[PDB]
Amino acid sequence: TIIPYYLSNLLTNPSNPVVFMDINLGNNFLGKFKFELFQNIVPKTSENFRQFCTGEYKVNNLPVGYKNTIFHRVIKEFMIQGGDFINHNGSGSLSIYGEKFDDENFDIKHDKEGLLSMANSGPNTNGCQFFITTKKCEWLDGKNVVFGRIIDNDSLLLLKKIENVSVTPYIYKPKIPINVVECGEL
Repeated sequence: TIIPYYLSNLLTNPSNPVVFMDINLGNNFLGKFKFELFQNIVPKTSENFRQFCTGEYKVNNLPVGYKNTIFHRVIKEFMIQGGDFINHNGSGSLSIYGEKFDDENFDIKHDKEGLLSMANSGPNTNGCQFFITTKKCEWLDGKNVVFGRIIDNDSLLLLKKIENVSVTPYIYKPKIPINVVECGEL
């Protein structure tokens, strides 16, 4: 059919929210992540993520979000994670429900690549850090909550590019910083 696909035609659930993050390798553009948040099934956490993308929050009545953040952990063949606007090293934690919150559920499976999941430190530790599966990691079904997914093949290529960035041997931190310059909602 000769026709531009609308934002909905790319989602699994047309009524679902869509955000994005602009990625720059060090200082140069790399691509744009287009994530579909699962508000339908995971409305509690789903909102927590969207909130940080657009900048709907305050820390001492100030603006808080995923902007100017980075991906502090890139593990090839496994996943990339970041979104620690608090410390920027993988320590900070916060949410639109305090500084942590319960695991809404584990209905969604880490069956494929490109899934957004909540990086926690034990059960019910969902904070502001998220990770994007780069390969299916079933064994996480029950430990982490899948609350989103990339929607197009361009977000998939960017994910692969990042996954390959050279990192520091044991900590897995990218040598040439991978930062989220801009982000919001589509």
